[PDB]
Amino acid sequence: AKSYVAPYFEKSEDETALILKLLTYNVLFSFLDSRDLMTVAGAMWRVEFKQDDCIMEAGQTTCDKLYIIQDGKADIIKEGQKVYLKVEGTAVGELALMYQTPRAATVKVCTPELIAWALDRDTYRHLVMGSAIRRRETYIQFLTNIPFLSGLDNYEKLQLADALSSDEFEPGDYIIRYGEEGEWLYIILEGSVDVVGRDDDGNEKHVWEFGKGDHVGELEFLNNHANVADVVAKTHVVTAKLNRRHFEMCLGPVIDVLKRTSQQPNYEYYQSKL
Ligand SMILES: Nc1ncnc2c1ncn2[C@@H]1O[C@@H]2COP(=O)(O)O[C@H]2[C@H]1O
Ligand SMILES: O=c1[nH]cnc2c1ncn2[C@@H]1O[C@H](CO)[C@@H](O)[C@H]1O
Repeated sequence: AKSYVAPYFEKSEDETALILKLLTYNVLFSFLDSRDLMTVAGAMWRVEFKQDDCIMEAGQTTCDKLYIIQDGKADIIKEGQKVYLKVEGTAVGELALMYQTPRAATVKVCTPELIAWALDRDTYRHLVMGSAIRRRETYIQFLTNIPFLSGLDNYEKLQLADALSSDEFEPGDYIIRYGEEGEWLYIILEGSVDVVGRDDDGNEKHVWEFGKGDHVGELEFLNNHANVADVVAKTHVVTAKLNRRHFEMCLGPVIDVLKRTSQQPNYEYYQSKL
């Protein structure tokens, strides 16, 4: 991990800046610092495809690159059926580079053009991958039991795991602080928490108690406002958190469920804050 020298491929400073924006939202790069992000972007090169081009084909064994889509879209096709639609900013060909397997599916361009940014297997495995498989596999056992994640398919739960990181809190620790910017959605894996808002007069007000499998922090993501309450650990608590920049990338399919949840009777407090 230390002595690996990535290739550098010629590109303009505009292309590098465009790449960095992509790496910012795609979860494969969630935990890279500035320098490794700069080096990963140096190690990438632009490719182009036409409609119906197969960027890769199920069962192939030369698998020495993944791609990050800048523009256009691609179908993911297993056993002849389209199973998944890959859109701008997402990755294709990452599974074979992570698990050293043949391509799990055909990837076929379904827009007139597709522009994507390619990355070789060695630079990914060495600079990017890190503990992604250990991280995926530690979280997935929990994730399949989180109720609001039921609308994420299996591929999407493992993708969310690429962007999660965990924390331990002690009784009385502030996980979320009232009036500050919401930056993390927390999934509770062990313990209990209190939601503490304020009334009109500004007094502390107990709102709700949440536990294992619950989620907090997403209200400020949905409707772009300051934290409406504290969230305080009642017990020794353990959480996985998702950064705001990965919110839509990872939770797109259950966003409508989070909005439904925010109109339930236990968000009456939050309801009257507008
Ligand atoms: N269920 C799936 N959902 C979304 N994308 C998939 C799925 N299966 C395969 N793919 C994508 O298709 C790619 C085909 O090659 P890879 O297996 O290297 O990496 C794969 C993923 O990028
Ligand atoms: O009325 C509420 N009911 C239930 N949970 C709430 C309510 N208001 C806020 N939170 C929780 O506390 C976080 C900090 O603002 C919110 O993002 C939400 O998860």
